Amino acid sequence: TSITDLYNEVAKSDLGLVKNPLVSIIMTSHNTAQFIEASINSLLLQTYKNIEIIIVDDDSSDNTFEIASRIANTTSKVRVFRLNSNLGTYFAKNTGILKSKGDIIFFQDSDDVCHHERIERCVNILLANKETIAVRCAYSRLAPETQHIIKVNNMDYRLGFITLGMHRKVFQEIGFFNCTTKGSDDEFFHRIAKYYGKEKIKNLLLPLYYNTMRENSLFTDMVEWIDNHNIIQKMSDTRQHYATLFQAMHNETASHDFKNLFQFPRIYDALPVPQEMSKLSNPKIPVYINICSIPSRIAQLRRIIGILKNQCDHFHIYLDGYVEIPDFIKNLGNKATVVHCKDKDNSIRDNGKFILLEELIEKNQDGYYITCDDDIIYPSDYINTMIKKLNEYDDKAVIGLHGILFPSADRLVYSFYKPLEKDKAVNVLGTGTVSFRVSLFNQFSLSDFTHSGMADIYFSLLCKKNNILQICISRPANWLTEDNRDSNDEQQTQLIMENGPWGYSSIYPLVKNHPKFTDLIP
Ligand SMILES: O=c1ccn([C@@H]2O[C@H](COP(=O)(O)OP(=O)(O)O)[C@@H](O)[C@H]2O)c(=O)[nH]1
Ligand SMILES: O=c1ccn([C@@H]2O[C@H](COP(=O)(O)OP(=O)(O)O)[C@@H](O)[C@H]2O)c(=O)[nH]1
Ligand SMILES: [Mn+2]
Ligand SMILES: [Mn+2]
Ligand code: NA
Ligand code: NA
Ligand code: NA
Repeated sequence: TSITDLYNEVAKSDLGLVKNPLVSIIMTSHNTAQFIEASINSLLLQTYKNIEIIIVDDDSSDNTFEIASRIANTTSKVRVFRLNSNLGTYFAKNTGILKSKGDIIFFQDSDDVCHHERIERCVNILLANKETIAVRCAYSRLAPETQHIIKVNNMDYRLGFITLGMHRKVFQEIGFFNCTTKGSDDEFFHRIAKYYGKEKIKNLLLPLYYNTMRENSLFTDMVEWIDNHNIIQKMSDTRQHYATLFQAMHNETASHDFKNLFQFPRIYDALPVPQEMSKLSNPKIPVYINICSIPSRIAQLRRIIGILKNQCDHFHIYLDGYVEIPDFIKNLGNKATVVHCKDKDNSIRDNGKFILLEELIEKNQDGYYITCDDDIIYPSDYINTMIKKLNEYDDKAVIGLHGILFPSADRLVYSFYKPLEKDKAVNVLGTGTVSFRVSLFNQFSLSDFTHSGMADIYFSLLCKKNNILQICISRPANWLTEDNRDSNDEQQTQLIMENGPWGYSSIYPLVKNHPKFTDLIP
């Protein structure tokens, strides 16, 4: 049995052909450069014309993202994004959902292809009854050399989870995919069934999706080969433990609670799983995000709070000159400490990013201390990637994106929105992009930041006087981006020149004395 027999099966059936909302197909990729163009091509060939194709590359080390970026330049139907650390297909999926604009959401993996009528037929079945919330069709495993069918538990094709399509409102009503490495398509399907009722999912029993069979893929811990055209598929022990867990959770949790249990972005495991099942950063100390904001940027601050609010344990928000506290701030509740300054005479401006740091050190409380600015668009993977990078240096250094190397025309600037191919030590980090572990510092007085408006310089001096390196970390182009939206260096100079030495002369002693720091310099 071959892919041709599957196509013959579809051509004998009129299911879904008699009838246009925008459909978003979400694709994730991890080191699939050999396959991804054929995958995308099968989607561009859909008979259903009103599509967009959303690609999220999960930090591939091959040139997968180069290829996807090229294709996006050949057609406006394809939009591509890259995560700056490996977080797993469900994190990448959820990121793609946030980027998507369609009213109806389908999926396709970057190593597969599908039938040119998959979206048309599934959409028409989905929309046949207004009570239907989702649809799915059948898949087959295909040997990529011969395109012969690999039967799964004695069936040429069977209903799957990758073939699900559903109304966009599902994610706002029941939350997002659980951010594991595997098994969460099964959980999400059962979450839909639990919340909406299993009859509100329609099955289209046609072989319209073709799963490539390849070594070391996610599902191969389930596979027993019987012969060249037959496998048995059975949950592994860790997969079964996860299923037993989420099945109990579905029975123990009110269905209107799913939305809160499975928020996205996130940094902590929603369900307890072993390390093989999660790539989340799962910090073992709290995460503290600190931000200052002026009222001209209230629209930017809304977007920032919305993307960051579930990437931390607690906000410190210094509102400088806002008249009233925005609803999106008050809705944080006691998750935020809001300092509201009304008199510009009392304002400390950007020094407000470091109010909490003094409090934590005074209380001997540790944490990941994050400083942000209200004119930057932060990505969904931001905090997970930053903590992973701190951990890569055993939390011994400060990291950031916006970096400056001194010897003002001779300064080298590593703008946070431009690419950087490897980590590099620098002299000053922009404090809208900094992350570090609090307990690097055993004493700190914010009053030492005498003048406002120069927090990057003062923070750099705090690092230098404590023999702490500042690392400008690698990232793709536009991982972060600016949204300034239309919103006298005499003290800086005096402070810079009075606090020599700079350049590589302040860096090289630190770099030379620790084997994990050696590649940070030419
Ligand atoms: O860390 C990872 C591993 C996999 N994938 C993607 O997740 C999808 C499903 O993985 P796979 O093809 O291995 O699944 P299987 O064929 O085993 O069901 C594919 O687009 C993979 O490239 C990903 O984004 N991140
Ligand atoms: O009077 C001011 C000026 C700036 N800021 C905040 O300080 C940070 C840095 O401001 P800006 O983006 O203007 O600095 P730049 O990026 O130009 O160095 C931002 O979060 C601003 O909201 C503030 O609270 N008060
Ligand atoms: Mn696959
Ligand atoms: Mn700025
Ligand atoms: Na590779
Ligand atoms: Na199941
Ligand atoms: Na983890």
